[PDB]
Amino acid sequence: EVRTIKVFTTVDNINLHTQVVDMSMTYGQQFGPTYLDGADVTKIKPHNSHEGKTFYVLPNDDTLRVEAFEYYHTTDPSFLGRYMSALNHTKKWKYPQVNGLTSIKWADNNCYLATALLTLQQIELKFNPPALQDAYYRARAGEAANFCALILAYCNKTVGELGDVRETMSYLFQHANLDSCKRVLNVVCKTCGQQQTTLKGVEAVMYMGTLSYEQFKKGVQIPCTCGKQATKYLVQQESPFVMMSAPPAQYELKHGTFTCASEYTGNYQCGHYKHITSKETLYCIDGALLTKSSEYKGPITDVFYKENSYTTTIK
Ligand SMILES: O=Cc1ccc(O)cc1
Ligand SMILES: [Cl-]
Ligand SMILES: [Cl-]
Ligand SMILES: [Cl-]
Ligand SMILES: [Cl-]
Ligand SMILES: [Cl-]
Ligand SMILES: [Cl-]
Ligand SMILES: [Cl-]
Ligand SMILES: [Cl-]
Ligand SMILES: [K+]
Ligand SMILES: [K+]
Ligand SMILES: [Zn+2]
Repeated sequence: EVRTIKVFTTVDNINLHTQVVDMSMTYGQQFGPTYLDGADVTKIKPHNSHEGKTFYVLPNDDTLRVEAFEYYHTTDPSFLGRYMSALNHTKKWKYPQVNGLTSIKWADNNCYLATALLTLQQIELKFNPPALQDAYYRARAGEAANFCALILAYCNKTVGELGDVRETMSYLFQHANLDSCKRVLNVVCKTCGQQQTTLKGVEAVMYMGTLSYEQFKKGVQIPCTCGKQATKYLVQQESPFVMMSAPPAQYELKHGTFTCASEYTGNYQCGHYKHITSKETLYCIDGALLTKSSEYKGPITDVFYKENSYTTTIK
């Protein structure tokens, strides 16, 4: 007897594709790699309980290729497997509301993700892939498992791998509309003179070398190709926020002078991130953990600042 059930395949979990599957063959024999809300059913034969459910598959016809690219903005053939493999884990994570923000209870070295997710909720940023727009909306309401799985997939990180917040923010910014952001810098060398540079997009909102936005406006010392020390300072800035990053160092965070910041304790390959947010006082969010203080000092590695338009007075 040949038995069949009706199921739906998908790449974006919105547009469904009707399939009648033979229950005597695995999903893999019929669709290739097949996933049920994260679980790999490629080697499973259809159950009766599967009738009417949706399965993710690879984009193995033109319709699915277009649906997949329009939704995810990637054509990495390995994305689906990485996304599903992460989602199996992030579905089991907990997403507490901490001081009104969606956080992540610690698991699987996910501190860098919690700090990034907390940061996102405090800066103005619109994602370009509908997949991130949709999942981020749900993350803000507290159901962040799909968003975290997507971030892991876009960043090419596996669950358990310790990521870097700055790197993660860079990936997130690459998938956001920052076309309006503009930065103008001046570099002054006593030997070589002045050199002005204009940066746009992601490069206009990220800096590596100093944590202080004020010091960046005043001027920072950097090597010149002639061997001497040159001074670089901020000429103009058009963006809704800036990110200042630096190798972890003892740094003093003052209430009201910044938006939020990343603290990193440990060494290059192994450590722990914490998040500091400046509200009515200074709150330190460490996954599900929350403490408060009037002053904060610790190994800070990223600081976020609000911005709209800045123009130097340095002549
Ligand atoms: O390219 C991303 C992608 C995501 C889910 C799929 O089912 C297939 C492709
Ligand atoms: Cl089976
Ligand atoms: Cl709350
Ligand atoms: Cl968005
Ligand atoms: Cl969730
Ligand atoms: Cl990383
Ligand atoms: Cl994008
Ligand atoms: Cl950009
Ligand atoms: Cl600020
Ligand atoms: K962009
Ligand atoms: K662009
Ligand atoms: Zn020089």
